[PDB]
Amino acid sequence: KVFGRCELAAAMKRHGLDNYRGYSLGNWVCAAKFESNFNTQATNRNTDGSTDYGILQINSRWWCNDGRTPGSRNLCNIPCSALLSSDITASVNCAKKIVSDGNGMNAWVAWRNRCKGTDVQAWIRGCRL
Ligand SMILES: [Cl-]
Ligand code: NA
Repeated sequence: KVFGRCELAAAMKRHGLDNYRGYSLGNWVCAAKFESNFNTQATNRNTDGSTDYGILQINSRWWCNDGRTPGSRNLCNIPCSALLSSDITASVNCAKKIVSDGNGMNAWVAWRNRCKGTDVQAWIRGCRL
């Protein structure tokens, strides 16, 4: 599923992301835009053999199992395919775990390089929230 900007905002708000660990809604929408272009089906393979999955590009090295990343962990306890679903519940739940692990949203490279320090509120502006 390819979300609209406001549609995803509303979805993330419903799932408890707005102000989660101090990060306003705009930060999550911004990260999703640059990580996956709002496409729940986005996959990208990394040099190390791991793959990033879904709307927030969560990595199979630590967070989910895809049966092809040797010596990896599954800290979200889910198959990585579950992060590609049109329902973002699994991705949200797992992202909450990642952002709590000490490094905040810095775990998302696109957030650090393209959202952090920017007017992220602009990503939810005009939405009925
Ligand atoms: Cl933080
Ligand atoms: Na894994």
